[PDB]
Amino acid sequence: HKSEVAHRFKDLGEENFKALVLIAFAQYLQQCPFEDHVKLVNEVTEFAKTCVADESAENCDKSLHTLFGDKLCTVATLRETYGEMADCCAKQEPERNECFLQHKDDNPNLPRLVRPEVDVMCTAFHDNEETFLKKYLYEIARRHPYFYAPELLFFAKRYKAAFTECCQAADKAACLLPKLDELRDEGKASSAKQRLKCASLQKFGERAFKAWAVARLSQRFPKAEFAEVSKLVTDLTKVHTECCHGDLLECADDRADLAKYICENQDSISSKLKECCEKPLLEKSHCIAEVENDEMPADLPSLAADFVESKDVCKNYAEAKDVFLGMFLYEYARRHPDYSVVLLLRLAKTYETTLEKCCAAADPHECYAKVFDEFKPLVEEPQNLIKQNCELFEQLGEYKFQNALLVRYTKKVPQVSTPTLVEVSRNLGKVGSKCCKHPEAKRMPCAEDYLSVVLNQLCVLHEKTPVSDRVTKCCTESLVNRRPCFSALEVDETYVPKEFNAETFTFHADICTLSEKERQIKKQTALVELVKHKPKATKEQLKAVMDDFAAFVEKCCKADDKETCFAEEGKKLVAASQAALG
Ligand SMILES: CCCCCCCCCCCCCC(=O)O
Ligand SMILES: CCCCCCCCCCCCCC(=O)O
Ligand SMILES: CCCCCCCCCCCCCC(=O)O
Repeated sequence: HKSEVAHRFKDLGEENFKALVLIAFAQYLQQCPFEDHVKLVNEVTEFAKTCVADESAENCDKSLHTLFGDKLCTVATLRETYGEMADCCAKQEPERNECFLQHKDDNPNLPRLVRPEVDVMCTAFHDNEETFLKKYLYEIARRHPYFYAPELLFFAKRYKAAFTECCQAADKAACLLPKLDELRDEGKASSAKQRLKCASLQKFGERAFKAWAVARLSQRFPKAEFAEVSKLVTDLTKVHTECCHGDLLECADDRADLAKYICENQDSISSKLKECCEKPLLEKSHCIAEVENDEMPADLPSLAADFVESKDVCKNYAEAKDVFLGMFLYEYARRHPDYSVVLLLRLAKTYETTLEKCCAAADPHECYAKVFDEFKPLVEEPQNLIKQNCELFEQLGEYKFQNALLVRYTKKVPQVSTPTLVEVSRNLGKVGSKCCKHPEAKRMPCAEDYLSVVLNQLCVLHEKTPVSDRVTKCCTESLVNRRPCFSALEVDETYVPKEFNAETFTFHADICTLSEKERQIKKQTALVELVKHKPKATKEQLKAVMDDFAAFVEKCCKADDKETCFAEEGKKLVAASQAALG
């Protein structure tokens, strides 16, 4: 239309438009205070209303990109505050937009957002919901300048719903703090998952990216024909490519274009899209990305005929290797929503390797007649890890499961930092409690999804402060080999026990006072150090010290003198332990 502002304003609606403009400037003027942004928003919003009344009104025909940069260049202190960013303004439009993109600061130096008291939060929420939510919306977005704006908005609406429900409850903190934790974790995960898409594309290329998409969409839309899955994969890959480049309007337009093609082609795609396809422009593409897997056709044969038994396997393969392999991924994927995408990819690569070797062999048909047998152990490996970890988790609770893991991994990579070991072991543990809750059918997809985040966070930390080549090996390997790489780590026999540190195994009565969280953390911190000082300590020995420590803590927490107790019982416990371990 003549006016991009007016058209966006109309299908977004005033409220969404204003939130979106606020997020958009916050991510670029990360050092301007909230009031300045509220001022920008009001000005852009007034102007937008001008174009809605009259598409022909002044400057209404300019692109949003132009209007956005004009506004940015309008900021008084732009130069004093942002230096080089101000130079973008000297450029003509196409170049200016690309220049602004380059000068977002990724890790802006602001203090951490501290969670205030439930009482002070609810009071603020009550006293002025808008400023309360928009200011925190501003704070978050200036700290996460690459977080997709509409996804940040979808989160903010969930925070809104949390306060609404909890600030008028009964035990506010009881209701609210668990929701805030969930929101925070979820949001951290979505951010890491977004950066992971772009980096994986960069490091591993379009072909790998598309392979991944074939598998996933095939599971999602098993009724769609390969041709339609492959059209979707091509467009999906284009979308991510544009989005990783980082221009928000272009990302949003590409995302919206894909959703409406999908919505216009439901019958060729999935029977599940009705609800998503009736949602407004803003939530449509997001609804589709999360839609339940559709039911598979039911009368599906067996891959043997097309992929093993058929003469023409090598002919069909040679004629279009990636298409053939992609048809193979397709057919296996739609039959197996129960697998993780990465396993499907292992199978595809195994099938590929076999064909490479077999179509150049004396007798191809005999050569690959048994390729399906090679899939068995690949499949069975994650399935057995699930059963073993989930059984253990059913014996031990979550927390004693986290302890099991902590003893497990400290022995494998005892060089890793204690905090990193505690953190990662606690995270792996949640993955357990969560995914083990599902029936067998949804466990691997579950594990894959959350393992990608935990394992990515681990490699991110380790890449910034390397410590074990092995850890670094698993982190840099293909995303398909990553979890198996970590799984294949064993006990570090190279390791020289950490020398005894008295203070490390000293406790005070404040432990009786910490929250449940920080008490676990301090116990688990000590548990790691225990395994670090005595690495060859046995499972039976370890429990004996753990039961003593537990008793120790209970005793000195109940005593008419806690502190004195922690000190004297404390020396007893330690000496007794230093002896129990040979
Ligand atoms: C002029 C200020 C720029 C404001 C940018 C807000 C527009 C964002 C629209 C996002 C629409 C979502 C599309 C989608 O993800 O499917
Ligand atoms: C982690 C999900 C956050 C939403 C993604 C933000 C940017 C979207 C670009 C690609 C959108 C297509 C998503 C997909 O269906 O794979
Ligand atoms: C050599 C001194 C050993 C005593 C200090 C080690 C304490 C280990 C902490 C055990 C924590 C397990 C969790 C729990 O007790 O519930």
